[PDB]
Parts: sequence; structure tokens; C-alpha cells
Amino acid sequence: IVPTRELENVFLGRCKDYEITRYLDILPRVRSDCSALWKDFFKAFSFKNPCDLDLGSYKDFFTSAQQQLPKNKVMFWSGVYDEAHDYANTGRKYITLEDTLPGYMLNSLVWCGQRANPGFNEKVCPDFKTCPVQARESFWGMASSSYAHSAEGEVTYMVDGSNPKVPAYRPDSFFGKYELPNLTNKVTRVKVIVLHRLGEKIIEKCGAGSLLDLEKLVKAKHFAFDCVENPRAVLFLLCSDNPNARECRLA
Amino acid sequence: IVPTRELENVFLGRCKDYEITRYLDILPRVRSDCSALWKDFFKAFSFKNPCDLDLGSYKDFFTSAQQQLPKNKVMFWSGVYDEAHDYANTGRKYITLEDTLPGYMLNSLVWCGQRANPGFNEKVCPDFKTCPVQARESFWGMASSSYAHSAEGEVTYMVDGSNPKVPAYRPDSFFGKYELPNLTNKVTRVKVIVLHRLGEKIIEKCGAGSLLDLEKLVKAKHFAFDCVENPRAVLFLLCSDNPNARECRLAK
Ligand SMILES: *[C@H]1O[C@H](COP(=O)(O)OP(=O)(O)OC[C@H]2O[C@@H](n3cnc4c(N)ncnc43)[C@H](O)[C@@H]2O)[C@@H](O)[C@@H]1F
Ligand SMILES: *[C@H]1O[C@H](COP(=O)(O)OP(=O)(O)OC[C@H]2O[C@@H](n3cnc4c(N)ncnc43)[C@H](O)[C@@H]2O)[C@@H](O)[C@@H]1F
Repeated sequence: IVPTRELENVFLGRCKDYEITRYLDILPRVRSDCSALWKDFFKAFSFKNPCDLDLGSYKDFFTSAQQQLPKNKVMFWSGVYDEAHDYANTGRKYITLEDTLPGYMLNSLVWCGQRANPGFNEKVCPDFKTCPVQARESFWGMASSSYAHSAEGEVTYMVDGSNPKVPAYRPDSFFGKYELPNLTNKVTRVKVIVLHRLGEKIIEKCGAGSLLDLEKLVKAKHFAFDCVENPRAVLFLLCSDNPNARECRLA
Repeated sequence: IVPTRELENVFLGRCKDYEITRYLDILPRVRSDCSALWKDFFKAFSFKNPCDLDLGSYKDFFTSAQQQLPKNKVMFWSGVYDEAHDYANTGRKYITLEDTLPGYMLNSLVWCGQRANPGFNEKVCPDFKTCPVQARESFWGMASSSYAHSAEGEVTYMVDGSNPKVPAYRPDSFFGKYELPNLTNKVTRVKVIVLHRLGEKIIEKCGAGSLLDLEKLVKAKHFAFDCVENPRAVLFLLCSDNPNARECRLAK
């Protein structure tokens, strides 16, 4: 595992690119400049062993970088990365973490502390499995919480309903750990979209199994709940990438 | 018209992010560093009246910034930007100009030279619909030529087939003026995709009108040629935006 080259430059360029040209009509600018954001980011991990972090490490970075989020537009997802992002459509239909400023700046990047100068490793980072969970999950854990905590109105949640190993919904997922429990009374409704991958056994449905657990979880938060399996707009995206599938048949 | 603010820092930040993180398994890095590429880009329009630009103003920029392009992967489009970009899918199915370094760096950006210091106008840029052709198309003109010149194998051309005012193929489109003519014998085939927008009149069709005109040109340059209208993978894409259109009806 090799850390990203020139982390600062990459960070600052993405930041600046975003500030000036990305999501102008879709998401707000943040107060802080890019240097202030770098400093809040860099201090969370710098000059410490790579496993020396906890859930508060990136807090200041997150307070600074957190945008207000448009009401009704926030998408969550589990095990269906590509499909959620394709349906969300780079912010035209839904917002994901990746469209926000910090998710955008840190997407796919690899970084870690070391004690010795220059304060970070330029060679190798530990496998995440070696660090305690609080350190391992310090960045995306906090990013997940911050993003969820900012959601207003309706929220959408896309899941895999054809994984035989992994339930559609799980408390131990990032959604289960950081997102759902952090949704505030500004949220009105959790709309689930269940993906049944084309040509695969259907494993989970609305009203059954882990989806029934979710339903209950949600009502107890006092939100409203709906659930739908392969709605047509999602179905159609699945079918462009597999047009010969039985599910994508005309006439 | 309003120029992009902090043009240099946008260019530079864009170029470094692309360099270290973008399209890594899809598109080659260029030899030249970001700093150098700013220079070639700046010198091209800097310290000249805006309309004082020609086909060759950005030739040095493009030499430095041109990447080789994966065979069978390049896509050109005319009149159907969003669909073509959606269908190409950020370089996974096809590559577009805006997936390339120069395309990625300058996409959306707005800029212009002035005679006086600092040589560019951070405050205003003329209605470029008022500059001479060669000067208004000086930048994307060169980009398109260079892109086309770098294309290898089969190329795809997606076109609007439901436009009564604008032929699917014209010799004065960016395609007709700068791409088609710059297709080298590295190219073997032009595969035309015709977009019949959902619930509009079909205007053009494979083998008639401008398309037959296109087909004749392509074969003259000794490439192979084919053409389809709304292939299913494209249809399905359009239907996601308009699920209740007549032409997206599905089986019982
Ligand atoms: C916040 O959380 C969920 C996504 O995580 P889940 O565990 O619910 O879903 P899953 O597919 O099982 O996890 C995939 C892993 O990828 C990581 N991840 C999330 N976001 C990013 C970005 N931008 N870059 C790289 N990795 C990312 C997670 O940490 C998971 O471990 C979403 O609804 C919200 F994003
Ligand atoms: C090279 O060009 C074509 C796209 O241009 P066409 O003129 O063939 O198609 P149309 O949709 O009618 O016109 C696009 C016009 O916009 C300019 N342009 C092309 N690409 C850009 C970018 N990235 N930013 C701003 N303007 C752009 C052209 O000047 C056209 O006049 C594609 O096949 C190739 F990319």
C-alpha cells in the first residue's frame, strides 16, 4: 500500500478547483480558504504513528469543510457504489459524499502519519486491519457522520438486495454505524431503493429480512419510510450496461 | 462575459489533480510538468488583443499536453454533449476530449488576453460570437484537431438525429472542420451512433441525407464505416431520464 504523491498539492488543487468551478449551482461554498482547510486536515494525523487517531481527530477539518446540503437530495448507499453514483448523476439528481468538498478532495487518496519528519509517510501505510477501529475509521467515520448530520428533508438509501453473504441493511455498515443514527429531526423520510442485480437470485425484498429491521429502525426515529425494488429509472441504468438481460426486455 | 477567476491556480490545481490521480489506468501521463504547461498555455493568448488568435496560437500547448489515446476508445460527438458524455461514462466505455488532460483542465473555463499588464483580463471577455472564426475557435479548434490526430482504431461519432435545423453531419461543425479531416490512417473505422431523442420527430436516419454524405467521405479516406440508430445501450440511458416515454415500454 503506497500513499498518494504530493498529498498537499493534490489536496490544495482539488480544493481550489472545487471552490472556483465545481457544483456552483448545487452546493454552497464554505467559509474557510484552502490553506486553513489543509491545516485543519494535516494536523489530524501529522507527526503521529499511523494508528494514533480516534473519532475526534478530523473534527475541526469537518466543521470547517461541511457544507449545508440541499433539502431532499441526500443519497446514502451500501454495497452499490457505482449504481448509486450513476443514478445520483454527479449532483444533478442526488448528492453523494463524493460531491461534497471534503469527499471530493479526499476521494481515493491514501495518507498516514509517522513521527519522524516530514510528519507523514511517503513510502507505505499500514493495512487498515492492523489499527484499532477508531483509528482505522477516523476519517471516513467522521466524514459519514458529518454528512449525515447535515441532511434535511427526504433522504434516499440505495442497497444491494442480491448479495447472499451481506444483508441489504446491516448496523455494522458505515450507514449502520455513522449515518442513520446521526440523522436529525430535520430529516422527514427515508426512501429505500433496493437493487436486484440483473441475472442474479433476488435475496432481499421490501418488507422482509433486514429491510423490515430498517423500516422499524426508521419509524422509531420518527421518520416516514418507503421502499421500492428496481424503480424504472434505476432499472434503465442497469440495462444500458447489460442490454441482453431478461429484465431489460421490450414489446 | 465573465472570465474564470484565478485562472492560473485553477489550471494548476486541475493539472496536478489530473496528473497524480485521474484516469490512471486509462490514459498516459504527459512528460511535461504543470508549471511548464501553464507557460505554453499562457504565451498563446497573452499580450495580444483577444481576437488576435489563430488556428496555431495554442499549438505548443497541445504538443506538450497531447496524450496518446487508447485504441477503439475515442468518441466524438456533435450536438449531443450530455448523452455522449453519459454513454462514454468518464472514460470507462469511451474516452471524450474532456477526459483528456487539456480537455479536463480547461473545461468550462473562460479567459482572454489583453495588451497591457498582466496580459490577461481578469474582469471581462468579449462576446466571442463577435471575434473572427479562426480566433473564436482558436482554442477548441486546436484541441479538436489534436485529439482527432491522436485517435487510433475504431472511433465513435454520436450525432443528433432529431434536429430539423441542424444536419447530423455538417462540414462546418467542429467535427467537420477539425476532427474528421485530421483523422489519420491510425483510424480504421468510423462507427456512427444516431440519437433519436425520445418523443421527437426522426429527422435523420442511417444511409440518407447528411449521413450518406458522411459515409461517402469516410470511405474515401479508406476507413470502414457503420451506423446505428438508438442502439439499446444508448436507448436505456435515455429512458432513465424519461422512463414513461412510449419507446421505453417494457414487456409484460
Ligand atoms: C457514508 O457511508 C456509506 C458507505 O459505506 P457502507 O459500509 O454503508 O457501504 P459499503 O459499500 O459497504 O462500503 C464501501 C467502503 O468504501 C468507503 N468509502 C465511502 N466513501 C468513500 C470515498 N469517497 N472514497 C473512498 N472510499 C469511500 C467506506 O468507508 C466503506 O468502507 C455511504 O452512504 C456514505 F458515503
Ligand atoms: C470536438 O468537437 C466536437 C463537438 O463540437 P461540434 O461543433 O461538432 O458539436 P456541437 O455540439 O454542435 O458544438 C459544440 C461547440 O462547442 C465548442 N466546444 C467543443 N468542446 C468544448 C469544450 N470542452 N468546452 C467549450 N466548448 C467546446 C465547439 O467550438 C463547438 O462550436 C467533439 O466531437 C469533439 F470534442
